[PDB]
Amino acid sequence: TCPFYKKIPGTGFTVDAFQYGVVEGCTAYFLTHFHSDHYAGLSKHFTFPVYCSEITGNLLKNKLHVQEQYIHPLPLDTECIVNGVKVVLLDANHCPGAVMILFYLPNGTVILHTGDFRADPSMERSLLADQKVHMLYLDTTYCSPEYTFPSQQEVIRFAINTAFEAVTLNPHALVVCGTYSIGKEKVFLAIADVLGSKVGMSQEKYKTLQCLNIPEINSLITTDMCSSLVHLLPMMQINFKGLQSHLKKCGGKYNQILAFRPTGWTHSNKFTRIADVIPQTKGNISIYGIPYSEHSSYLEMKRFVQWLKPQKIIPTVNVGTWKSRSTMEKYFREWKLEAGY
Ligand code: NI
Repeated sequence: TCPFYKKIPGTGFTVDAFQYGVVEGCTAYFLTHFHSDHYAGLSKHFTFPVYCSEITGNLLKNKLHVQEQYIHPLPLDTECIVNGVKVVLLDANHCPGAVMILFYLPNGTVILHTGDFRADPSMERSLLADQKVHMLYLDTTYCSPEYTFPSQQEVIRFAINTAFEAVTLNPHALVVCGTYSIGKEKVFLAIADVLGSKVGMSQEKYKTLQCLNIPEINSLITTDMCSSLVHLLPMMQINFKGLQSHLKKCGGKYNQILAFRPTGWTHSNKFTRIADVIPQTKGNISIYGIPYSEHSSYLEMKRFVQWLKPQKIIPTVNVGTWKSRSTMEKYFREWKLEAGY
């Protein structure tokens, strides 16, 4: 049974609600992004209307085989009428194709559902500038002040400088980057660009990247592993055993691996600055955990909410424990008292 924080009142609509069977009263199912916790339940046998971005619709058709007649892509930043209700899709600054959804209810209420997002001051100059929001359905993944991490730009600067140094010292080093979902593609694209290489990967991952509308992608990636000195591997293989096993397969081309594991937040962010980050090393293998986040930091979240001044907030993450719920409610009241809304 579908929980309340996935239903949009006063509509026939649900958000990221595909794992509950046929939801009573649902005339259109929205999908904010192509991450498995959110699409859980979709397949080629789904027969209700799915509303989403163009890039999410390419993934639904090619990766999950949803039939074309049930896929309804909408452009971004454009007022659209769905089943008699005005909606707008906005870029979420999460993974490729990820959106927030603005719903303009028949009774005059305006609802924003953030999906998963990384808040940014640029969102203060989207179509959000123009009107009031009554209810905010908020991605609260990192809603606590202990959750600090650098800008994506600082993280990428570290990765490129680290990879370029290593390979210039040793032209026989291979660089490996872990992946398990879409998102964070700048990690492996920026490293391959500084090294003058395409990124090599499995047929299954190449297919996924081909659905993402990235400019000049055919110039940036390949399935010919022999031609590339940046390889992608499943995140589960990014360990000393997996990396040893990969280096064996490379036919004596390489004598060293430098690997990256993009994570979200980890508790080493409480102590160590990005610039001071060091790897774990065994022999000719070194692994860097880098804190590349596609969710808001606490401070980014706080800024966005204090600017938007919503009348009510409904969290969509960390909702399963009383302690998490109580913590989040306390921060929402602080933010409201501090800003005066
Ligand atoms: Ni996500």
